[PDB]
Order: sequence, then C-alpha cells, then structure tokens
Amino acid sequence: KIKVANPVVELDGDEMTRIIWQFIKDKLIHPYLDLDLEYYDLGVENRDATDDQVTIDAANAIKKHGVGVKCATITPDEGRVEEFKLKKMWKSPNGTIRNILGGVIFREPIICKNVPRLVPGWTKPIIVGRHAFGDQYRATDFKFPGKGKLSIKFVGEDGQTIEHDVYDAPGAGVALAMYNLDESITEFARASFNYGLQRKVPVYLSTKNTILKAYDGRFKDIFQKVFDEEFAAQFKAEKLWYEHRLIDDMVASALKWSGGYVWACKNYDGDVQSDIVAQGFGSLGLMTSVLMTPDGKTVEAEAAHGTVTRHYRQHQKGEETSTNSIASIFAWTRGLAHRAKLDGNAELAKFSETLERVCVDTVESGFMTKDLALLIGPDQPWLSTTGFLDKIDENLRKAMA
Amino acid sequence: AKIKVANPVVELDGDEMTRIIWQFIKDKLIHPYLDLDLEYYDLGVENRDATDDQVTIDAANAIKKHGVGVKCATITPDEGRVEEFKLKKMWKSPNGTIRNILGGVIFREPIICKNVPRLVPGWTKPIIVGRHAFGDQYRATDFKFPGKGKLSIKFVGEDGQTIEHDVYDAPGAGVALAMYNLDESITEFARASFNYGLQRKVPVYLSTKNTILKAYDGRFKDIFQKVFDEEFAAQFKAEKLWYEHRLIDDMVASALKWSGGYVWACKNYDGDVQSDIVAQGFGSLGLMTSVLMTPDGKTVEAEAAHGTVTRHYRQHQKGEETSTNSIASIFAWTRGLAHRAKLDGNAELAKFSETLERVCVDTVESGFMTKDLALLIGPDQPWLSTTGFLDKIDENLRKAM
Repeated sequence: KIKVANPVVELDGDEMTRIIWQFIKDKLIHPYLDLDLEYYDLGVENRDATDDQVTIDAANAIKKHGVGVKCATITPDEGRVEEFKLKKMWKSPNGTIRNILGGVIFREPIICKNVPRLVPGWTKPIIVGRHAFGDQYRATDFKFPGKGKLSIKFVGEDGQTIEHDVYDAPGAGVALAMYNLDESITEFARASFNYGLQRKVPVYLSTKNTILKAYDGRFKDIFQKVFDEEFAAQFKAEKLWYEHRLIDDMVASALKWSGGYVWACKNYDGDVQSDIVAQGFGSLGLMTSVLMTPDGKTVEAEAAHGTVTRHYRQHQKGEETSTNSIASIFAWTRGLAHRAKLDGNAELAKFSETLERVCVDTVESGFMTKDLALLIGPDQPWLSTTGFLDKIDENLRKAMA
Repeated sequence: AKIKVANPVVELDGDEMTRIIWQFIKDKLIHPYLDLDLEYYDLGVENRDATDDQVTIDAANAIKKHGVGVKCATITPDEGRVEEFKLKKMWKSPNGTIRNILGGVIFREPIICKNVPRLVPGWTKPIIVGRHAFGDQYRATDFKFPGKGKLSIKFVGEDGQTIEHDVYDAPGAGVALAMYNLDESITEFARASFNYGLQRKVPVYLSTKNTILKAYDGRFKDIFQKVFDEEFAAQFKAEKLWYEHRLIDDMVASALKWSGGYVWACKNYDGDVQSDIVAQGFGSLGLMTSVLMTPDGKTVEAEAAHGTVTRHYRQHQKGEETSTNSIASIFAWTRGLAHRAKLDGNAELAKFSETLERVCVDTVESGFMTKDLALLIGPDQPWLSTTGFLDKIDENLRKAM
C-alpha cells in the first residue's frame, strides 16, 4: 500500500544472509510498499560470472539513485575459491563500493535492553563514524627481496616533485604506500560534525598524529579547521564539543565512558573499533552500517556481519534454522528512511521508524532468534528464522493499524 | 645496599610527576636494599633538548651493551611543549627511537589486584599482548603532496634490480606514507611469541589484515605459520596449546567475548592500541607491565608505559597534595631487576624482584591504594597520597624481607 516514487538500488548477497534477505522482501517489504528495486546480484557467483563488473555497476547505480541497500556478502579466501570454482580470490565488493562512493560509514548498536552487555558501563550508544576512503584499503604493498633502498615519490602534473628515501633495508622484507585526500578528509569532518549536531552529541576524532605528523596531522588540522569554521557556533549553542585524542587515549576512554558521542575514525580504526563496540553492546548482529556520501545526497545501508555458513548448510539440507535477521531489516529500514527524506515521503519515513521500533520491541518482549536467546541464558526460548520474521510481520501490522 | 648486584642496570630518567615518583622509588625501594650500579641517562625533555636527543640513542645503545634497561615515562613533545620548554624543535618519540634500535617484542600484561573491578567482567584470566616493536607506522615516512599528480613507490636492490609501482593518480592535494618491515624482525616476533606462550603455558594468536594487505600482512601470517610448524607445533601439542591466525576485526571481538588466558601477538600499531584497551578493561593503565625483549632474548627494556601525569605534576608544583599511582613505575624496576638476576644467576635479586611485586599487589589488596584505583572500587573508598602509598609499600617490603 505505501507508494514509493523513486527506485532503491538493491545489492543481493550470499548464503544464509541471501535467504534471509529474500524472506525480508517477501514478507516485510513487498506486502507493504509499492517499490521499484534496481537489482544487482552481488552473490559471489554473479560477481565471478561478470568479473566483478556488477559491483561497479551497483556502486554507480547507488550514486545515480541516492539509495542502496546491501545484503551481506562473503569475502573469498583460498577455500572459498575451491568450493565455488572461482577464477580467483575476489576482494570484498565492499572495498570497491566504498572506494567509489567515499564518505563515512556510520556504525551504531541496535540496543535491546534484555541482551546482556559485555561492557556493563556502556549505557548510551557509541556511534563510530568510519572514514570510508583510502589508507590501508587502497594501499600498494609488496615484498622486497634483499638489501637495497626504498623510496617514495610524488610527481606533480606540472613536474613539481617530492621524493624521499624511506629505508636502507639490510635484508628482505615488506613495504607499503598508502594515501588519503584532503577533499575526502574535509568531507569526513563535515559528515561527522553534521551527524553529531543532528544526534545532539559531542564528536571525537582519533589519530596517531604524534607519530604520523604529516599524515595524521592532516586529519587533525582539517577537523579543527572545519569545526572552527563551520560548526563551533552551533555546537556551543547545543552545549556540545569537539575533541581530538590520540587513538590509544581514545580507545581506553571509550571503554571507560558511558557512550553518547560520535567517534570519527580513520578507515582502519573504524573497521576494527566498530567491531569491538558492537560486540561490547552484546552482538555483532545488532549494528547498523550506513555509508553517507560527501554531498549528503547518497546513502548505502548494509547488513555487515558474516553470511552465517553453519546455518546455510543446515538450510540447504532442508533442516530448520534460526538466523538473526535484525541487521538485514535495518539495512532496508535505513535505506528507506533516506529514500523518504529524498522524496519527502512522510508515510515511508514513518514505516521505517515503525519497523525499527518493532524489531527492538519484539526482542524486548521475549521473541528473538537463537543467537540472542543464547546470550540471555540457558532457559530463553527462541523462534526459528521464519518464525522470528512472522512475529515481526505480525507486530508490524499491529503497529501500522 | 645489601644484596650485591654484579653488573649495572641502565637507567632512563623521565619527566614531570613520573620523574618525582621514579626518584622516590630509587631512594626508598632500591638503594636501601641493593648494592647496585646504575648507568644513568637523563631522558628528561630538557636534557634531550640540550643533547639534540643524542642521549636517547646513547641510552638505547647502553641497554644493548649491558642487557637491562629501566625507563621512566617521558614527554613526547608537541607544539605546546616546544613553546613551554623553548625546545630547539619537536623531538620525536624517544620510545620510537629506543624500539627502532632494540627491535623485538614488547610484552604487556595487566597487574591483577583482586579488589579492583574490571570494565569487562568476562575477563577472568590475564591477556598478554606481545606487540611487535619494530617498523610499520613507528618508522614510516609521511608527507603532504600539494595537488594533482602521481604517487609511486620504488625499491632499488643493492645489486641494482628495481621494483616500482604506481600508487595513486591523485586528483588534488593529499597525504602519503611509506612504511616497512623486515623478514628477520617478523621471524623473531614469531619465535618470541611462541616461546612466551610455551613458558606461560597458554595458546597464541596473531592478528593481521592479510585479506586486505596480501603481501605485507600475508608475510606475517606465512612466517608465523612456518616458524610455528617447524619449531613449536610439537611442543604446543604436548602442552595442549595451539596457534591461530585471525583477522584483527575477528580477534578484537573474540578477545572481548573470551575469558583471557593467551598471548596475543599484534603488529606494532595494533599492539599499541589494543594493549591500552586490555589495560583499561582489567582496571587501569597504571596496572600494566611493559617489557621489551630483544630478538636474541638477551636484552630487556622495562618501562612505565603511561603518560607523565602533568595534571598532578602541576598540583605538586604549587605544593598541593597528589595521589599518583607508582605501581607501573615500581614494576619497570622489578622487571628489569629480574632480567638482571637471570643474566647474572643472582637468586637473591630474583627473590627481591618477586617480593616487591607481590608487596604492590598485597598492599592494594589490603585496601591501601592511590586515588585512581580507589575510585574504581567506589565513589567513597579511601586513598593514600603519592608518598602515603610509597611509604606503605616500603613498610610492607621491610616486613616482607
């Protein structure tokens, strides 16, 4: 019944999350929304068959339509290569998508109060704003075979050159070059401070700028400049603040504080710290990850946990399973809230917010999948994969009426 | 003096409140018990400034010569410090310089006091972090590049053979870094990790991002598995230990979920960051041991690895009362003295180190502790002052002998 005027780009995934994803469309999306989906299959078999062109097409379609929702995908190793007879070890589609879209990936716990915390002190959400571009994720790394000289060079388009000796190696080893871009750093600042202001919480940036004075100094300097120039008035008025901290200070502080801030993280730290944050609030499966592009026009919401292989086997052998589908639901729901914002579609916005509260309310009612049941204690019953979704469905009609 | 110590210990003096503490430790806990020769290097910032930081290189070389260093926390200058002490320049991290000379692994482990609550109740057994001490971010070359152009990295063999890779066609201004590691440092990292795991009788884990940095991180992964297969698999299987590689993002969530009880070998940067998380999760950054062991296993640098407690230094400067935890500083001395005793076959010195460590722990567990720890127990548990606490440790040490 809810009419959606513009398309949403859908990136299909792998194994058990692919099955869950289809359950979600069949029960929670199509029966409630009149919705055009521009469909890309990022299953590993389609990526293989297309030599990974589908991933480029998908990223470009996201940039074109403004909204993408993405199902979890497996990242190949050697054994994945065997099992699927693949042409090679495909790199995660996520790296490619991030490289094209840029921006910031906002990660935050989906808090269900009956799920026990591993860090009891965390009583407010932590939001990690992971810089989505560069550093290790687009680096050039290689082995050097023995004694010799390593150097790095930049040549301007007008001939202007910088070149430095990096190491007089006394033996064989490994080297890497990585980079980032002032304009992407700038947009990382803007989105982090925009997200802070909007959530009404302070913003922290972690760096190692005492060691990487030029590289991490650039993040530190751009953040303070963007903050001073574009946000400090609004922050003062909302009684918020911005602070830069050394990464090793910030991570200890995060463990100890109660939460209630946006933590802007360089790509690598956002990758690693996001998982600690998620796990601390109680589960890798209870997190949103929403990439927001530099312009503010473009969003890609992802599930972002494993594709639950154990379960997929059981399901293939037509056995029963209970796979948590909450992170997948919230990929849809984060994508559709942005589709609503772009279209001015008040009924789609309310639909998103409502299905989000339903998920949290169902779990807090005592209706959840095995993985969550098991965290609560040995006695908590659980529903099956489709049993869980039917309950959400049932609650959602009730909520919507 | 009374226990005779045959060979000298190299002493690295530090900054601010830690320098004050360090001196009370030498006067009250060391000189009265031990006939000890100290080979003294002042790495106070003003002395680094007078010697153009030569004193730091000299200290590190003297530790290599004599086998044992003990190191007070020091300032790493930022712009604030340059202006505050009117430094000639922003001298680099003295720990960076020391570690680059000595190589090896820095073993870090919480100092466990039963009456001090953890932030992570699931952590029932100690986590040991073995942080690779060489290379990567801590000996990198980084710089800004001012506009569009091409970035490349290059290796020229000593024999003249040349590897060269384009890294990025930049579209505008940015930052770049190169970093490296050495197969022989990686090999010795592995061997020191497995050896420590064997000695403490716990399993060993390595974390990398080898799926992203296939050559660089793949190299750590390959060497550890090879060293493990050839030199440790049998001994580990005999002791019911194991070795596993995990992706850093997997390891970090596992670590939070598990009980502890293992040696976690981290690359330089991840050991820097994760070992502060672990220290904080068990109680305090002041309840952490930090002992660098060189690749040949013959040399040790034990340090107080926390800041210099400027905030308390200020109070002490205007004769106000302070309560500064001196335990990590005591343990730098005791860990060094234990290695000195091992080199010298001095059983009386080894007993003395053991006894002082146990006195720190029994003292805190008695209910006698500084403000930082008292506050972990409850808003109203009482604390001793800086010297109140050191006088109590002293008394407990007299009795202990």
